[PDB]
Amino acid sequence: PPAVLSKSGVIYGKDVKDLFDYAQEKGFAIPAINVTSSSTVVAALEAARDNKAPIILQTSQGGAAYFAGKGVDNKDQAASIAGSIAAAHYIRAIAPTYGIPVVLHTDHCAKKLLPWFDGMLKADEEFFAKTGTPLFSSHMLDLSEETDDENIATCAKYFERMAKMGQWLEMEIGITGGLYTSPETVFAVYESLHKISPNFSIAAAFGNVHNVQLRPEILGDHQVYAKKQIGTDAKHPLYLVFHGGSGSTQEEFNTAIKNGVVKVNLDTDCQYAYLTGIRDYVTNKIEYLKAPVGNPEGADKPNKKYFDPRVWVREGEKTMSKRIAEALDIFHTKGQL
Amino acid sequence: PPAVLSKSGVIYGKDVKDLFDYAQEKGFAIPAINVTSSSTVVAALEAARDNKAPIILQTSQGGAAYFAGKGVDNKDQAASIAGSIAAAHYIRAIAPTYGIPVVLHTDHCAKKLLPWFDGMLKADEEFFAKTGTPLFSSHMLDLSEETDDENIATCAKYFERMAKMGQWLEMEIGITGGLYTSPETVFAVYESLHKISPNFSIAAAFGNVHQLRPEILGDHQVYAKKQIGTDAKHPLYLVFHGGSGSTQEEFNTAIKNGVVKVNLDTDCQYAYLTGIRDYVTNKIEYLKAPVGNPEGADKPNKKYFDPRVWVREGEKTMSKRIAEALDIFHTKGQL
Ligand SMILES: O=C[C@H](O)COP(=O)(O)O
Ligand SMILES: [Zn+2]
Ligand SMILES: [Zn+2]
Repeated sequence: PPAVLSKSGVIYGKDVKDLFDYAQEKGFAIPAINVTSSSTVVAALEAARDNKAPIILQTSQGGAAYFAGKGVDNKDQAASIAGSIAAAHYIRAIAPTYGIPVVLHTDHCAKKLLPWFDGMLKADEEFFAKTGTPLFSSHMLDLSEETDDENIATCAKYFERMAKMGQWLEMEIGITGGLYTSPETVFAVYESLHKISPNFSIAAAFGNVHNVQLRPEILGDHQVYAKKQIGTDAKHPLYLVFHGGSGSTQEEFNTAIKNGVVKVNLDTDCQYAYLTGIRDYVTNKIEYLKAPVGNPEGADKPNKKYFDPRVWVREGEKTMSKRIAEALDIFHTKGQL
Repeated sequence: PPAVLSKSGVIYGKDVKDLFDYAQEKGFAIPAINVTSSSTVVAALEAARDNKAPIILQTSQGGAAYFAGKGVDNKDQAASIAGSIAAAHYIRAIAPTYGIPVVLHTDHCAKKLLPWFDGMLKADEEFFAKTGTPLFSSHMLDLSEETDDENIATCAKYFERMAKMGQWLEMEIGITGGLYTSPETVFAVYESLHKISPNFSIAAAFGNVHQLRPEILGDHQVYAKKQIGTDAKHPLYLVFHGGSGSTQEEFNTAIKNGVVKVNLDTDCQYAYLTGIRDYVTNKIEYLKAPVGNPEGADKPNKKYFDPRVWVREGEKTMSKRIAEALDIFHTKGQL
């Protein structure tokens, strides 16, 4: 067990790596939950603390923009940069309060959206200039719609800006430049990035879209390739990330983790869960009228105790946390702290 | 006009004062909203911007705790401290990009709740130690239930720790002694606090339990003029608590007498509910995950159940209601 398992709050640099290394070692993966509000942040932080598990909390470009407010325009990425950095502050401030270690990350960033990645890494650098630590734990680039050789050229240039602050980077690659992704194209990315820093993870195409069936076994192939191309004893010389894995079998997850996946993304199954408990507050339908709670007093009995947001929102957090709990069990992440 | 009405973000020290002076000068009160989540902060921060008016975002003891989480133990004020600091930072970071000047306040803190006020203050001064600004812009102390002597004294003791960081202090005073609140007892507050720093606000008891006699605020003002001899018809910064529900002309009489912030909570809580409750209308496309209307049970609810769509409805309704109230307070359009 490294330092991280006993840490509290968001984590950075080597610590991130330790965690992932640990993850591979004991054979669990860590859920990365998308968050859109302080409330949803809480929901997940609480789940992780209640289940003695570390957690990755990420914000997508939309998510980030929501942290900002849906009323700020995004014509130049302003909303996601503002939002993203405010979320990073809030997350940083509260995370320590739960007993666990947290990885603050950002989801899918394509070429089209590179401005956002600029803004965020702008802050990272100046935060590092003040604290000795970046704002976010990691960041992601999704340039899989471009060409493999371009794709890693943009990851490279970025990843050497990033390595100055020991930041982690995750990049996704698919079947385009020069079906599923070849053990070779994976090794190509590791070959061009590992020279810089070891703080990188890969999202490969393997029958998981975000006709084409899921083949987690391919991830094993990616490992046995680099293993041989480096001549290491290391079973898992790659840090692998599972996108769109929602609703798969338990043994699909198994083969993916045993094949060294350390991070599964959860997003829309949490969204539904969040709504689920707040929606069940349609059971206080007539109590959702301003001053008159029909049940006991027609129009002369106040219902501030029914419509206080800290009663019904909380009901939604509870059901979101519960579904995150299910996931911490499934990925063997529960009880590793 | 001073520097404040140009700036964007959260304000501190002298700039908080400048703001309040203008308030009483041009005859408007700035709405103090109680937020409980990034979401509600948005509603407030946006309705302010859209109406080209500044705003006060406040956090109550229970709302602060809600910003940390209802699952974090609060026996020791733990949850209210952490939540406050985290909300502080969030509002700090996001407020800029909304283009308004914002005062970062904490609501009613009673005697038994002083541990909370302690923790915030520690953080405050430790922030000041790194930035030459505190974390929070302003703070509140509700000690009304105590005897008025012990009220003013305890406000003093904290005020001076607080004045070292140019921080503002609001205090509540009632009918406890040591019926409405006397001009004298309010002046006693002034006489005791102006000795440390002029950065202090007063909520006084005038038939607003938590019927209305707003004219009494004036008496508090006339009186104090006498007792210091100054031209100024507004020697005091007064706060209107329990405002949700009074007539427009009550609010008007209250501004006359020099109130510069009107606390709003429960009408926003309902305003925020409204739009989300009105998603009792799409309940058949939000009861499953797949079962849509326009097809048996093989469709995508994802764009209906996404919280980004349905909490935005609520923030909108709350934003509207914040709008109404910043109009009636004649604060809409001072930028
Ligand atoms: O701080 C004072 C409270 O916010 C009063 O407002 P309310 O009348 O909305 O409860
Ligand atoms: Zn992807
Ligand atoms: Zn009060």
